Amino acid sequence: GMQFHIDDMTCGGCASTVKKTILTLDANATVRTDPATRLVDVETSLSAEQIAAALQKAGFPPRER
Ligand SMILES: [Au+]
Repeated sequence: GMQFHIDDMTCGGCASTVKKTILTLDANATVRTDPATRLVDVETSLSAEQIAAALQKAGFPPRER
């Protein structure tokens, strides 16, 4: 259970693209996004660095929280 803040997750369709990116990397992951807090909560067997790397490549660099 890992959490990221994504400051760029504000535009139309951005939270969808975040979730879709993570589910494409790990189809068994659980992903919650909150537009009020720009927080993304992830349950996955991948590492936090693997998730962050994927988010970065997608244009949504996170900060782990
Ligand atoms: Au999910």
